[PDB]
Amino acid sequence: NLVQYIRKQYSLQNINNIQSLLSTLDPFEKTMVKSILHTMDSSIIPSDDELLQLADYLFKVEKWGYYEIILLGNCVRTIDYNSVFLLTKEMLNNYIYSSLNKTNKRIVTQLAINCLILSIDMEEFTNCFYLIDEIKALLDNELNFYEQTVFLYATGYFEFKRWQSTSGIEKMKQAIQVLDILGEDNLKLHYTIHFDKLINNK
Amino acid sequence: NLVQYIRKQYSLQNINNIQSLLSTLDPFEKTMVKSILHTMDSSIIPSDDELLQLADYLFKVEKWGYYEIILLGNCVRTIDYNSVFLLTKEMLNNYIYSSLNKTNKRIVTQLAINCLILSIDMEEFTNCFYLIDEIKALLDNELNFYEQTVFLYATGYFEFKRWQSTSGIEKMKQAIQVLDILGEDNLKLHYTIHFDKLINNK
Repeated sequence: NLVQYIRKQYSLQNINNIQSLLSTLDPFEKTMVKSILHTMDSSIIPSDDELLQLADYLFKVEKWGYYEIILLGNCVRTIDYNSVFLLTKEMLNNYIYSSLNKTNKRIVTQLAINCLILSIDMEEFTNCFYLIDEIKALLDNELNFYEQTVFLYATGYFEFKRWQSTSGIEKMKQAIQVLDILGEDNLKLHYTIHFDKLINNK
Repeated sequence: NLVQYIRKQYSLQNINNIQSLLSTLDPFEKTMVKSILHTMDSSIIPSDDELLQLADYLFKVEKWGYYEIILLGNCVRTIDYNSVFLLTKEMLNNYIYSSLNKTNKRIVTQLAINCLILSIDMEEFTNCFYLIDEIKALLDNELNFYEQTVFLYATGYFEFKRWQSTSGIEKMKQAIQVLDILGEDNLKLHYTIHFDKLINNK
């Protein structure tokens, strides 16, 4: 109920089914939804005013809980990048977590990695350096192998787009191999095509 | 405080430091501690009476929370196997979890896998078949890559000890490769030596 019907229908790729929830929610959950459909139907756009309002809310949030983290993470590619990076930078320093429930640590790590991928896309390499050290501390002495695999690919992506280095190639191919070994075919194929485009477009 | 000083001192291998807590606790946390030191000092043995009392408590536990799961998991190799398997079988069917906090799902999965490794050790192959299907359901449509890697090695271990099959060899070597790729050197080396003994002793 929380966000289950979100990703449940995202599994089936039924656009018109949670598009049905434009008319329950709040305005922030309404924009979080709209930016998700921007990935499905590339013309369902949350325009700036509803994005600037959620971004302003997150800017004055003092403590980041599950509510704020899921809201930001779902709109990392619709809120303007300059705000997303600052909000990510603030979420990293103010997310609520103790040692029983580390669920907030996971999705914060997944968010920081997704923002790192976006930072590589925008060629914000100074911001990539910051996020790389923040993610390594989130992963260190933890057993978050999924985030470690995505972070390894993102590290190779950063090293490739910046230098076309052989080392960045190997990191990306090693992360794909982890997904291959663990039977994660859908993730492996999406990361393979992303890798194919990188080398086959230069 | 909960179990931090347990694994914190376990990182430093300081035996005499949480051995200091035999004289805070309850009798169940006292036996959970004692069986942990049985891995360090192989003569610090929790004798049967304190093990049968915790095992009896877990047998009548109606709902398995973080308390019961951590108690069983730390004594899977000191409580008699016949009880450990039945308790694992009951924990799988009665562990408390909802969709925000899936921490109980993780350590239940890690427990079931550790009991699977012990079941392979005891040549309880009928019990291995049961645990394999239970772990696959716990992992399915989840992103628990660490448990997936350990479960893959355990699957290859089961297939090797039962048939010395080439397929079991590959699964174990692939799980070691995941640990190698993700920089998990300590886990990779422990799993490598375990793998070395399997093939170099037949």
